[PDB]
Amino acid sequence: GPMDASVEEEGVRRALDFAVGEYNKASNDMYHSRALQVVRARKQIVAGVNYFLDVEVGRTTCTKTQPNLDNCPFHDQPHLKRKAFCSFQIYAVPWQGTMTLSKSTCQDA
Amino acid sequence: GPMDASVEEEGVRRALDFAVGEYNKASNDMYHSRALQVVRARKQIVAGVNYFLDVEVGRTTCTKTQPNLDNCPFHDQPHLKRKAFCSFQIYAVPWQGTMTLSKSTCQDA
Repeated sequence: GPMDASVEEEGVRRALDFAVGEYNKASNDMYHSRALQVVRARKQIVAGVNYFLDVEVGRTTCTKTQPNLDNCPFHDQPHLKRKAFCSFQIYAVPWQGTMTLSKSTCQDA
Repeated sequence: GPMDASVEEEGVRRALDFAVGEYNKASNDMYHSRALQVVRARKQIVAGVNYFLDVEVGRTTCTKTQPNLDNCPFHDQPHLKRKAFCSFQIYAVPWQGTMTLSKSTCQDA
């Protein structure tokens, strides 16, 4: 994984100032806090794949608690059916075999 | 930016099943929802740099609302001083000039 990097390095210093900026902004403290000591600084290049999916999604008549969900019929009754257009952004790191849902938003159709 | 990708492609299908999985888990709905139609599927390789910073952070006597904060003296009074060891993880995409704080946790020292 990650490897040691000098704090003198512009990237490491920029990231430190930034993190301490965010820590400060998120705090409920009226006092400014700042670094006493940097105990360790490491860094790692990462590549990944973003998928950007525009998908219409529809409500089915199966409950989440039952078998064979992936070709289950959509509701057709007046106040039961629901359809939305969703935008999903998925960040995959394939050597790791992981996926994260970075972004998710829908509008009723 | 991103480029069109067939839904037949194992990566695109895996990401779709995953997103719809998450959408379902996050919902308050007892019914299963599923894709009616995939309107678009695009994908983009991204590289970035994670910085992993272990930093002791100390409370200063300046307020957030005043000048010259970065060599301001630490509190020394009994119930005013505070010190913590923090772990920050910063995700940088340097062509874009952005940084995000992916992870942030501290323990009082």
